[PDB]
Amino acid sequence: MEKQNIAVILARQNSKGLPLKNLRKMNGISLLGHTINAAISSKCFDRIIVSTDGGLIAEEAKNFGVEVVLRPAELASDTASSISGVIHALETIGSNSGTVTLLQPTSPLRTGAHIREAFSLFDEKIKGSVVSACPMEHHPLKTLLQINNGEYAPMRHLSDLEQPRQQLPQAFRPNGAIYINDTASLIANNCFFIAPTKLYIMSHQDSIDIDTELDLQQAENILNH
Amino acid sequence: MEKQNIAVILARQNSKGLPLKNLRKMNGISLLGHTINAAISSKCFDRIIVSTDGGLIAEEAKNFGVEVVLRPAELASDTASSISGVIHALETIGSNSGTVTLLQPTSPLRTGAHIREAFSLFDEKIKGSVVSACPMEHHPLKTLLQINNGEYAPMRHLSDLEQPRQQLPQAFRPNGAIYINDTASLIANNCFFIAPTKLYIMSHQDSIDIDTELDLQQAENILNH
Ligand SMILES: CC(=O)N[C@H]1[C@H]([C@H](O)[C@H](O)CO)O[C@](OP(=O)(O)OC[C@H]2O[C@@H](n3ccc(N)nc3=O)[C@H](O)[C@@H]2O)(C(=O)O)C[C@@H]1O
Ligand SMILES: CC(=O)N[C@H]1[C@H]([C@H](O)[C@H](O)CO)O[C@](OP(=O)(O)OC[C@H]2O[C@@H](n3ccc(N)nc3=O)[C@H](O)[C@@H]2O)(C(=O)O)C[C@@H]1O
Ligand SMILES: [Ca+2]
Ligand SMILES: [Ca+2]
Repeated sequence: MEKQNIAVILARQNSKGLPLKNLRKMNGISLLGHTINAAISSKCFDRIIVSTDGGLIAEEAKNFGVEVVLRPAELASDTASSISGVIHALETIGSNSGTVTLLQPTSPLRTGAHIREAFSLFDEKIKGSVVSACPMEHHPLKTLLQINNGEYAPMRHLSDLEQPRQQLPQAFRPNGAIYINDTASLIANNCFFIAPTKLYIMSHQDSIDIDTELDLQQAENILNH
Repeated sequence: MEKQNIAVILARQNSKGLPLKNLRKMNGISLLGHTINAAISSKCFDRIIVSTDGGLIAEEAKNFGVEVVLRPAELASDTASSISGVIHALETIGSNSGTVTLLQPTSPLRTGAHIREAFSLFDEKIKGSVVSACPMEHHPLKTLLQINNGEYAPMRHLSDLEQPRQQLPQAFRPNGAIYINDTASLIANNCFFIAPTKLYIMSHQDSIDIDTELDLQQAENILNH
Protein backbone atom coordinates (compact mmCIF):
# COMPACT_ATOMS: atom_id res chain seq x y z
CA MET A 1 0.00 0.00 0.00
CA GLU A 2 0.89 3.66 -0.20
CA LYS A 3 1.29 5.22 3.23
CA GLN A 4 -1.36 7.90 3.68
CA ASN A 5 -2.06 10.61 6.25
CA ILE A 6 -5.83 10.42 6.84
CA ALA A 7 -8.06 12.86 8.71
CA VAL A 8 -11.38 11.47 9.96
CA ILE A 9 -14.07 13.92 11.10
CA LEU A 10 -16.89 11.97 12.79
CA ALA A 11 -20.10 14.04 12.56
CA ARG A 12 -23.29 12.12 13.27
CA GLN A 13 -26.70 13.68 12.70
CA ASN A 14 -28.28 13.02 16.12
CA SER A 15 -26.62 15.10 18.84
CA LYS A 16 -27.77 13.88 22.25
CA GLY A 17 -27.66 17.47 23.53
CA LEU A 18 -27.87 20.60 21.38
CA PRO A 19 -29.93 19.54 18.32
CA LEU A 20 -28.14 19.29 14.96
CA LYS A 21 -25.01 20.55 16.70
CA ASN A 22 -22.51 19.71 13.96
CA LEU A 23 -24.22 22.07 11.50
CA ARG A 24 -24.75 24.92 13.97
CA LYS A 25 -23.12 28.10 12.74
CA MET A 26 -20.32 30.00 14.45
CA ASN A 27 -19.44 33.35 12.84
CA GLY A 28 -21.34 32.20 9.76
CA ILE A 29 -19.62 28.81 9.32
CA SER A 30 -20.88 25.45 10.56
CA LEU A 31 -18.95 23.64 13.28
CA LEU A 32 -18.29 20.97 10.65
CA GLY A 33 -16.93 23.62 8.29
CA HIS A 34 -14.58 25.09 10.91
CA THR A 35 -12.96 21.70 11.46
CA ILE A 36 -12.86 20.91 7.72
CA ASN A 37 -11.11 24.26 7.18
CA ALA A 38 -8.60 23.39 9.90
CA ALA A 39 -7.87 20.03 8.26
CA ILE A 40 -7.39 21.60 4.80
CA SER A 41 -5.30 24.56 5.98
CA SER A 42 -3.00 22.27 8.01
CA LYS A 43 -1.73 20.71 4.76
CA CYS A 44 -1.02 17.60 6.87
CA PHE A 45 -3.40 15.19 5.13
CA ASP A 46 -3.49 13.19 1.92
CA ARG A 47 -7.19 12.36 2.54
CA ILE A 48 -9.89 14.19 4.52
CA ILE A 49 -13.02 12.14 5.31
CA VAL A 50 -16.26 13.25 6.96
CA SER A 51 -18.09 10.19 8.34
CA THR A 52 -21.82 10.69 8.92
CA ASP A 53 -25.27 9.12 8.81
CA GLY A 54 -27.01 12.40 7.89
CA GLY A 55 -27.84 13.72 4.44
CA LEU A 56 -27.46 17.38 5.42
CA ILE A 57 -24.04 16.77 6.98
CA ALA A 58 -22.94 14.81 3.90
CA GLU A 59 -24.04 17.67 1.63
CA GLU A 60 -22.12 20.18 3.75
CA ALA A 61 -18.96 18.04 3.57
CA LYS A 62 -19.24 17.70 -0.21
CA ASN A 63 -19.68 21.47 -0.51
CA PHE A 64 -16.36 21.94 1.32
CA GLY A 65 -14.63 19.58 -1.12
CA VAL A 66 -13.88 16.58 1.10
CA GLU A 67 -14.77 12.88 0.98
CA VAL A 68 -17.83 11.37 2.66
CA VAL A 69 -18.19 7.95 4.28
CA LEU A 70 -21.81 7.04 5.07
CA ARG A 71 -22.22 5.26 8.43
CA PRO A 72 -25.06 2.77 8.90
CA ALA A 73 -27.29 3.37 11.90
CA GLU A 74 -25.50 0.90 14.16
CA LEU A 75 -22.28 2.97 13.91
CA ALA A 76 -24.01 6.33 14.50
CA SER A 77 -26.16 5.55 17.56
CA ASP A 78 -25.82 7.21 20.96
CA THR A 79 -23.84 4.17 22.14
CA ALA A 80 -21.52 3.77 19.13
CA SER A 81 -17.84 4.21 19.93
CA SER A 82 -15.75 6.78 18.10
CA ILE A 83 -13.12 4.11 17.43
CA SER A 84 -15.60 1.93 15.53
CA GLY A 85 -16.42 4.92 13.32
CA VAL A 86 -12.77 5.62 12.54
CA ILE A 87 -12.12 1.92 11.81
CA HIS A 88 -15.12 1.85 9.45
CA ALA A 89 -13.90 4.96 7.61
CA LEU A 90 -10.44 3.44 7.10
CA GLU A 91 -11.93 0.16 5.86
CA THR A 92 -14.23 2.04 3.46
CA ILE A 93 -11.41 3.96 1.77
CA GLY A 94 -9.00 1.02 2.03
CA SER A 95 -6.17 2.47 4.13
CA ASN A 96 -4.28 0.50 6.76
CA SER A 97 -0.85 2.17 6.66
CA GLY A 98 0.24 5.71 7.52
CA THR A 99 -1.37 7.97 10.12
CA VAL A 100 -4.98 8.62 11.08
CA THR A 101 -6.12 11.71 12.96
CA LEU A 102 -9.53 12.19 14.61
CA LEU A 103 -10.76 15.82 14.47
CA GLN A 104 -13.98 16.39 16.43
CA PRO A 105 -16.29 19.20 15.20
CA THR A 106 -16.96 20.09 18.85
CA SER A 107 -13.50 21.82 19.01
CA PRO A 108 -13.98 24.75 16.59
CA LEU A 109 -11.10 26.90 17.91
CA ARG A 110 -8.55 24.19 17.02
CA THR A 111 -6.90 25.57 13.86
CA GLY A 112 -4.82 24.19 11.02
CA ALA A 113 -1.76 25.65 12.74
CA HIS A 114 -2.61 23.67 15.89
CA ILE A 115 -2.83 20.52 13.76
CA ARG A 116 0.60 21.20 12.19
CA GLU A 117 2.12 21.89 15.62
CA ALA A 118 0.70 18.63 16.97
CA PHE A 119 1.91 16.67 13.92
CA SER A 120 5.46 17.92 14.47
CA LEU A 121 5.53 15.90 17.72
CA PHE A 122 4.54 12.57 16.13
CA ASP A 123 7.38 10.03 16.13
CA GLU A 124 7.23 7.97 12.93
CA LYS A 125 9.59 5.34 14.40
CA ILE A 126 8.15 4.86 17.89
CA LYS A 127 4.52 5.54 16.86
CA GLY A 128 2.88 6.58 20.13
CA SER A 129 -0.22 8.77 20.00
CA VAL A 130 -0.15 12.57 19.91
CA VAL A 131 -3.15 13.93 21.82
CA SER A 132 -4.06 17.59 22.27
CA ALA A 133 -4.45 18.58 25.91
CA CYS A 134 -4.93 21.58 28.18
CA PRO A 135 -3.89 22.33 31.77
CA MET A 136 -6.09 20.96 34.56
CA GLU A 137 -8.08 23.71 36.29
CA HIS A 138 -8.12 21.73 39.56
CA HIS A 139 -4.91 19.81 40.15
CA PRO A 140 -5.65 16.05 39.95
CA LEU A 141 -3.25 15.20 42.78
CA LYS A 142 -5.43 17.39 45.01
CA THR A 143 -8.23 14.84 44.91
CA LEU A 144 -9.44 11.74 46.73
CA LEU A 145 -10.90 8.58 45.24
CA GLN A 146 -13.71 6.51 46.72
CA ILE A 147 -12.46 3.10 47.82
CA ASN A 148 -15.52 2.00 49.84
CA ASN A 149 -18.88 3.44 50.81
CA GLY A 150 -17.99 6.61 52.69
CA GLU A 151 -14.27 5.78 52.53
CA TYR A 152 -11.80 7.79 50.46
CA ALA A 153 -8.07 7.73 49.76
CA PRO A 154 -5.83 10.52 48.41
CA MET A 155 -4.87 10.24 44.75
CA ARG A 156 -1.20 10.07 45.82
CA HIS A 157 -0.14 11.59 49.18
CA LEU A 158 -2.44 13.22 51.71
CA SER A 159 0.16 16.01 51.89
CA ASP A 160 -0.45 16.79 48.19
CA LEU A 161 -3.81 18.30 49.17
CA GLU A 162 -2.03 21.22 50.90
CA GLN A 163 0.95 21.61 48.54
CA PRO A 164 1.21 24.84 46.54
CA ARG A 165 0.25 23.92 42.98
CA GLN A 166 3.60 25.18 41.65
CA GLN A 167 5.35 22.53 43.77
CA LEU A 168 3.41 19.68 42.12
CA PRO A 169 4.11 18.14 38.69
CA GLN A 170 2.30 19.89 35.87
CA ALA A 171 -0.97 18.16 34.98
CA PHE A 172 -2.97 18.00 31.74
CA ARG A 173 -6.18 16.53 30.37
CA PRO A 174 -7.08 15.63 26.79
CA ASN A 175 -9.29 18.32 25.30
CA GLY A 176 -10.89 16.27 22.48
CA ALA A 177 -9.58 18.39 19.59
CA ILE A 178 -6.83 16.18 18.06
CA TYR A 179 -5.84 12.50 18.30
CA ILE A 180 -3.00 11.42 15.95
CA ASN A 181 -2.03 7.74 15.61
CA ASP A 182 -0.10 5.34 13.44
CA THR A 183 -2.81 3.70 11.33
CA ALA A 184 -1.77 0.06 11.70
CA SER A 185 -1.35 0.63 15.45
CA LEU A 186 -4.83 2.12 15.83
CA ILE A 187 -6.37 -0.82 13.96
CA ALA A 188 -4.47 -3.37 16.06
CA ASN A 189 -5.12 -1.73 19.47
CA ASN A 190 -8.68 -0.57 18.66
CA CYS A 191 -8.29 2.64 20.67
CA PHE A 192 -6.94 6.21 20.47
CA PHE A 193 -4.35 6.21 23.30
CA ILE A 194 -1.27 4.16 22.38
CA ALA A 195 1.95 4.27 24.39
CA PRO A 196 4.16 6.25 24.52
CA THR A 197 1.56 9.00 24.29
CA LYS A 198 2.81 12.54 23.68
CA LEU A 199 0.80 15.68 24.46
CA TYR A 200 0.33 18.77 22.32
CA ILE A 201 -0.48 21.56 24.79
CA MET A 202 -3.26 24.05 24.02
CA SER A 203 -4.63 26.97 26.02
CA HIS A 204 -7.91 26.77 27.90
CA GLN A 205 -9.29 29.33 25.44
CA ASP A 206 -8.44 27.28 22.35
CA SER A 207 -9.75 24.09 24.05
CA ILE A 208 -13.40 25.19 24.24
CA ASP A 209 -15.78 22.29 23.50
CA ILE A 210 -19.30 22.99 22.27
CA ASP A 211 -22.12 21.55 24.36
CA THR A 212 -24.44 24.52 24.96
CA GLU A 213 -25.77 27.62 23.28
CA LEU A 214 -23.56 29.68 25.61
CA ASP A 215 -20.55 27.65 24.41
CA LEU A 216 -21.30 28.72 20.83
CA GLN A 217 -21.54 32.37 21.87
CA GLN A 218 -18.30 32.25 23.88
CA ALA A 219 -16.44 30.70 20.94
CA GLU A 220 -17.77 33.45 18.66
CA ASN A 221 -16.64 36.13 21.13
CA ILE A 222 -13.19 34.55 21.30
CA LEU A 223 -12.86 34.61 17.50
CA ASN A 224 -13.74 38.32 17.59
CA HIS A 225 -10.67 39.08 19.69
CA MET B 1 -8.77 22.13 80.21
CA GLU B 2 -12.39 22.00 79.13
CA LYS B 3 -12.79 20.45 75.70
CA GLN B 4 -14.23 23.07 73.35
CA ASN B 5 -15.61 23.05 69.80
CA ILE B 6 -14.09 26.15 68.17
CA ALA B 7 -14.97 27.74 64.84
CA VAL B 8 -12.29 29.98 63.29
CA ILE B 9 -13.29 32.30 60.43
CA LEU B 10 -10.13 33.80 58.90
CA ALA B 11 -11.06 37.10 57.19
CA ARG B 12 -8.13 39.35 56.37
CA GLN B 13 -8.65 42.89 55.10
CA ASN B 14 -6.47 42.77 51.96
CA SER B 15 -7.97 40.48 49.32
CA LYS B 16 -5.42 39.89 46.56
CA GLY B 17 -8.25 39.82 44.01
CA LEU B 18 -11.68 41.41 44.46
CA PRO B 19 -11.09 44.36 46.84
CA LEU B 20 -12.50 44.12 50.38
CA LYS B 21 -14.03 40.80 49.37
CA ASN B 22 -14.93 39.57 52.86
CA LEU B 23 -17.31 42.51 53.42
CA ARG B 24 -18.90 42.40 49.95
CA LYS B 25 -22.64 41.97 50.19
CA MET B 26 -24.66 39.05 48.85
CA ASN B 27 -28.45 39.46 49.10
CA GLY B 28 -27.83 42.26 51.59
CA ILE B 29 -25.47 40.37 53.93
CA SER B 30 -21.67 40.45 53.88
CA LEU B 31 -19.77 37.30 52.95
CA LEU B 32 -18.43 37.38 56.50
CA GLY B 33 -21.99 37.57 57.84
CA HIS B 34 -23.19 34.61 55.77
CA THR B 35 -20.48 32.39 57.23
CA ILE B 36 -21.01 33.74 60.78
CA ASN B 37 -24.72 32.93 60.40
CA ALA B 38 -23.84 29.41 59.26
CA ALA B 39 -21.59 28.91 62.28
CA ILE B 40 -24.26 30.17 64.72
CA SER B 41 -27.17 28.28 63.16
CA SER B 42 -25.18 25.01 63.14
CA LYS B 43 -25.23 24.98 66.96
CA CYS B 44 -21.99 22.97 66.70
CA PHE B 45 -19.65 25.45 68.41
CA ASP B 46 -18.87 26.55 71.94
CA ARG B 47 -16.79 29.47 70.57
CA ILE B 48 -16.95 31.35 67.26
CA ILE B 49 -13.89 33.50 66.43
CA VAL B 50 -13.34 35.88 63.52
CA SER B 51 -9.59 36.45 63.04
CA THR B 52 -8.71 39.62 61.13
CA ASP B 53 -6.27 42.51 60.77
CA GLY B 54 -8.96 44.97 59.62
CA GLY B 55 -10.99 47.36 61.73
CA LEU B 56 -14.07 47.19 59.50
CA ILE B 57 -14.08 43.39 59.53
CA ALA B 58 -13.66 43.38 63.31
CA GLU B 59 -16.61 45.77 63.69
CA GLU B 60 -18.77 43.56 61.46
CA ALA B 61 -17.88 40.47 63.53
CA LYS B 62 -18.71 42.25 66.79
CA ASN B 63 -22.05 43.36 65.33
CA PHE B 64 -22.91 39.70 64.65
CA GLY B 65 -22.12 38.80 68.27
CA VAL B 66 -18.95 36.72 67.88
CA GLU B 67 -15.41 36.98 69.24
CA VAL B 68 -12.57 38.78 67.45
CA VAL B 69 -8.87 37.88 67.39
CA LEU B 70 -6.68 40.64 65.93
CA ARG B 71 -3.88 39.32 63.69
CA PRO B 72 -0.62 41.27 63.41
CA ALA B 73 0.50 42.11 59.89
CA GLU B 74 2.88 39.18 59.58
CA LEU B 75 -0.05 36.73 59.97
CA ALA B 76 -2.32 38.56 57.51
CA SER B 77 0.02 39.08 54.54
CA ASP B 78 -0.47 37.63 51.07
CA THR B 79 2.01 34.87 51.97
CA ALA B 80 0.69 33.99 55.44
CA SER B 81 -0.59 30.44 55.77
CA SER B 82 -4.12 29.74 56.92
CA ILE B 83 -2.77 27.24 59.45
CA SER B 84 -0.66 29.91 61.18
CA GLY B 85 -3.79 32.04 61.54
CA VAL B 86 -5.80 29.21 63.09
CA ILE B 87 -2.93 28.35 65.46
CA HIS B 88 -2.70 32.01 66.53
CA ALA B 89 -6.46 32.18 67.19
CA LEU B 90 -6.33 29.05 69.37
CA GLU B 91 -3.34 30.38 71.32
CA THR B 92 -5.07 33.74 71.83
CA ILE B 93 -8.21 32.23 73.37
CA GLY B 94 -6.24 29.50 75.15
CA SER B 95 -7.74 26.32 73.67
CA ASN B 96 -5.72 23.21 72.87
CA SER B 97 -8.31 20.46 73.37
CA GLY B 98 -11.53 19.69 71.51
CA THR B 99 -12.22 20.40 67.84
CA VAL B 100 -11.37 23.33 65.59
CA THR B 101 -13.18 24.06 62.33
CA LEU B 102 -12.01 26.50 59.64
CA LEU B 103 -14.93 28.23 57.85
CA GLN B 104 -13.81 30.38 54.91
CA PRO B 105 -16.01 33.40 54.03
CA THR B 106 -15.42 32.62 50.34
CA SER B 107 -17.98 29.74 50.59
CA PRO B 108 -21.24 31.65 51.27
CA LEU B 109 -23.63 28.86 50.18
CA ARG B 110 -22.27 26.52 52.89
CA THR B 111 -25.04 26.58 55.53
CA GLY B 112 -25.36 25.68 59.19
CA ALA B 113 -27.07 22.46 58.11
CA HIS B 114 -24.02 21.59 55.98
CA ILE B 115 -21.82 22.18 59.04
CA ARG B 116 -23.99 19.87 61.19
CA GLU B 117 -23.98 17.19 58.48
CA ALA B 118 -20.18 17.38 58.24
CA PHE B 119 -19.79 17.26 62.04
CA SER B 120 -21.83 14.05 62.19
CA LEU B 121 -18.99 12.31 60.30
CA PHE B 122 -16.22 13.33 62.72
CA ASP B 123 -14.83 10.39 64.70
CA GLU B 124 -13.97 11.53 68.23
CA LYS B 125 -11.88 8.39 68.84
CA ILE B 126 -9.87 8.14 65.61
CA LYS B 127 -9.70 11.93 65.03
CA GLY B 128 -9.06 12.19 61.28
CA SER B 129 -10.10 15.37 59.48
CA VAL B 130 -13.56 15.95 58.00
CA VAL B 131 -13.22 18.05 54.84
CA SER B 132 -16.07 19.26 52.63
CA ALA B 133 -15.66 18.24 49.00
CA CYS B 134 -17.46 18.21 45.66
CA PRO B 135 -17.30 15.89 42.63
CA MET B 136 -14.50 16.48 40.14
CA GLU B 137 -15.78 17.97 36.88
CA HIS B 138 -12.95 16.33 34.91
CA HIS B 139 -12.03 12.90 36.24
CA PRO B 140 -8.51 13.05 37.75
CA LEU B 141 -7.57 9.59 36.47
CA LYS B 142 -8.14 10.96 32.96
CA THR B 143 -5.02 13.10 33.20
CA LEU B 144 -1.29 12.93 32.56
CA LEU B 145 1.52 14.35 34.68
CA GLN B 146 4.70 15.92 33.38
CA ILE B 147 7.72 13.80 34.28
CA ASN B 148 10.31 15.52 32.04
CA ASN B 149 10.38 18.35 29.52
CA GLY B 150 7.87 17.27 26.89
CA GLU B 151 7.41 13.88 28.57
CA TYR B 152 4.18 12.85 30.28
CA ALA B 153 2.85 9.80 32.11
CA PRO B 154 -0.78 8.80 32.81
CA MET B 155 -2.00 9.43 36.35
CA ARG B 156 -2.64 5.67 36.69
CA HIS B 157 -3.24 3.56 33.54
CA LEU B 158 -3.18 4.82 29.97
CA SER B 159 -6.42 2.87 29.49
CA ASP B 160 -8.12 5.08 32.11
CA LEU B 161 -8.11 7.91 29.57
CA GLU B 162 -10.72 6.06 27.46
CA GLN B 163 -12.75 4.45 30.26
CA PRO B 164 -16.36 5.56 30.69
CA ARG B 165 -16.40 7.76 33.79
CA GLN B 166 -18.98 5.52 35.47
CA GLN B 167 -16.47 2.64 35.34
CA LEU B 168 -13.86 4.62 37.31
CA PRO B 169 -13.80 5.18 41.09
CA GLN B 170 -15.71 8.26 42.18
CA ALA B 171 -13.44 11.28 42.59
CA PHE B 172 -13.72 14.39 44.77
CA ARG B 173 -11.86 17.61 45.51
CA PRO B 174 -11.92 19.76 48.64
CA ASN B 175 -14.13 22.79 48.07
CA GLY B 176 -12.71 25.07 50.81
CA ALA B 177 -15.94 25.44 52.80
CA ILE B 178 -15.31 23.27 55.91
CA TYR B 179 -12.24 21.70 57.56
CA ILE B 180 -12.92 19.97 60.93
CA ASN B 181 -10.03 18.66 63.06
CA ASP B 182 -9.19 17.46 66.53
CA THR B 183 -7.56 20.50 68.13
CA ALA B 184 -4.51 18.83 69.67
CA SER B 185 -3.93 16.99 66.39
CA LEU B 186 -4.07 20.17 64.32
CA ILE B 187 -1.57 21.87 66.64
CA ALA B 188 0.80 18.88 66.53
CA ASN B 189 0.63 18.30 62.74
CA ASN B 190 0.44 22.02 61.80
CA CYS B 191 -1.91 21.33 58.87
CA PHE B 192 -5.58 20.78 57.99
CA PHE B 193 -5.47 17.28 56.42
CA ILE B 194 -4.89 14.58 59.05
CA ALA B 195 -5.34 10.88 58.33
CA PRO B 196 -7.75 9.16 58.11
CA THR B 197 -9.47 12.02 56.31
CA LYS B 198 -13.23 11.72 55.76
CA LEU B 199 -15.16 13.69 53.14
CA TYR B 200 -18.47 15.49 53.51
CA ILE B 201 -19.91 15.64 49.99
CA MET B 202 -21.53 18.84 48.71
CA SER B 203 -23.08 19.70 45.35
CA HIS B 204 -21.27 21.81 42.78
CA GLN B 205 -23.93 24.48 43.35
CA ASP B 206 -23.36 24.69 47.11
CA SER B 207 -19.56 24.64 46.58
CA ILE B 208 -19.34 28.01 44.78
CA ASP B 209 -16.25 29.97 45.85
CA ILE B 210 -16.18 33.76 45.47
CA ASP B 211 -13.35 35.18 43.39
CA THR B 212 -15.09 37.47 40.89
CA GLU B 213 -18.00 39.86 40.59
CA LEU B 214 -19.78 37.23 38.47
CA ASP B 215 -19.28 34.72 41.29
CA LEU B 216 -21.15 37.06 43.65
CA GLN B 217 -24.01 37.41 41.17
CA GLN B 218 -24.27 33.66 40.56
CA ALA B 219 -24.40 32.97 44.30
CA GLU B 220 -27.18 35.55 44.65
CA ASN B 221 -29.13 33.94 41.80
CA ILE B 222 -28.73 30.53 43.44
CA LEU B 223 -30.11 31.83 46.74
CA ASN B 224 -33.13 33.17 44.83
CA HIS B 225 -34.09 29.67 43.72
C1 LIG C 1 -12.25 10.04 20.95
C2 LIG C 1 -13.47 9.87 21.80
O1 LIG C 1 -13.62 8.89 22.50
N1 LIG C 1 -14.37 10.85 21.73
C3 LIG C 1 -15.45 11.00 22.70
C4 LIG C 1 -15.44 12.39 23.34
C5 LIG C 1 -14.12 12.71 24.04
O2 LIG C 1 -13.90 11.78 25.10
C6 LIG C 1 -14.13 14.12 24.62
O3 LIG C 1 -14.53 15.05 23.60
C7 LIG C 1 -12.76 14.48 25.19
O4 LIG C 1 -12.83 15.71 25.94
O5 LIG C 1 -16.51 12.50 24.28
C8 LIG C 1 -17.81 12.41 23.70
O6 LIG C 1 -17.94 13.42 22.70
P1 LIG C 1 -19.33 13.77 21.95
O7 LIG C 1 -20.49 12.83 22.13
O8 LIG C 1 -19.62 15.24 22.18
O9 LIG C 1 -18.94 13.70 20.41
C9 LIG C 1 -17.94 14.56 19.88
C10 LIG C 1 -18.09 14.72 18.39
O10 LIG C 1 -17.96 13.42 17.75
C11 LIG C 1 -19.14 13.12 17.01
N2 LIG C 1 -19.36 11.67 17.18
C12 LIG C 1 -19.10 11.08 18.35
C13 LIG C 1 -19.24 9.70 18.49
C14 LIG C 1 -19.61 8.95 17.38
N3 LIG C 1 -19.74 7.60 17.46
N4 LIG C 1 -19.84 9.55 16.19
C15 LIG C 1 -19.72 10.89 16.07
O11 LIG C 1 -19.95 11.43 14.98
C16 LIG C 1 -20.23 14.04 17.56
O12 LIG C 1 -21.26 14.24 16.60
C17 LIG C 1 -19.42 15.29 17.91
O13 LIG C 1 -19.16 16.08 16.74
C18 LIG C 1 -18.82 12.60 24.82
O14 LIG C 1 -19.20 13.75 25.10
O15 LIG C 1 -19.23 11.58 25.42
C19 LIG C 1 -17.94 11.02 23.07
C20 LIG C 1 -16.82 10.77 22.06
O16 LIG C 1 -16.91 9.44 21.54
C1 LIG D 1 -7.21 25.93 54.28
C2 LIG D 1 -6.40 26.65 53.23
O1 LIG D 1 -5.25 26.33 52.99
N1 LIG D 1 -7.03 27.64 52.58
C3 LIG D 1 -6.51 28.22 51.35
C4 LIG D 1 -7.55 28.17 50.23
C5 LIG D 1 -8.02 26.74 49.93
O2 LIG D 1 -6.91 25.95 49.49
C6 LIG D 1 -9.09 26.74 48.84
O3 LIG D 1 -10.13 27.67 49.19
C7 LIG D 1 -9.66 25.33 48.65
O4 LIG D 1 -10.49 25.27 47.48
O5 LIG D 1 -7.01 28.75 49.04
C8 LIG D 1 -6.72 30.14 49.15
O6 LIG D 1 -7.91 30.84 49.53
P1 LIG D 1 -8.04 32.45 49.58
O7 LIG D 1 -6.77 33.26 49.44
O8 LIG D 1 -9.18 32.84 48.68
O9 LIG D 1 -8.58 32.73 51.05
C9 LIG D 1 -9.84 32.19 51.46
C10 LIG D 1 -10.41 32.97 52.61
O10 LIG D 1 -9.49 32.92 53.74
C11 LIG D 1 -9.10 34.23 54.11
N2 LIG D 1 -7.68 34.13 54.50
C12 LIG D 1 -6.86 33.31 53.83
C13 LIG D 1 -5.54 33.16 54.25
C14 LIG D 1 -5.11 33.84 55.39
N3 LIG D 1 -3.83 33.71 55.84
N4 LIG D 1 -5.96 34.64 56.07
C15 LIG D 1 -7.23 34.79 55.66
O11 LIG D 1 -7.99 35.54 56.28
C16 LIG D 1 -9.41 35.13 52.91
O12 LIG D 1 -9.58 36.48 53.30
C17 LIG D 1 -10.67 34.45 52.35
O13 LIG D 1 -11.82 34.84 53.10
C18 LIG D 1 -6.21 30.60 47.80
O14 LIG D 1 -7.04 31.02 46.96
O15 LIG D 1 -4.98 30.56 47.57
C19 LIG D 1 -5.64 30.30 50.22
C20 LIG D 1 -6.09 29.68 51.55
O16 LIG D 1 -5.04 29.77 52.52
CA1 LIG E 1 -18.96 16.08 24.26
CA1 LIG F 1 -9.47 31.51 46.77
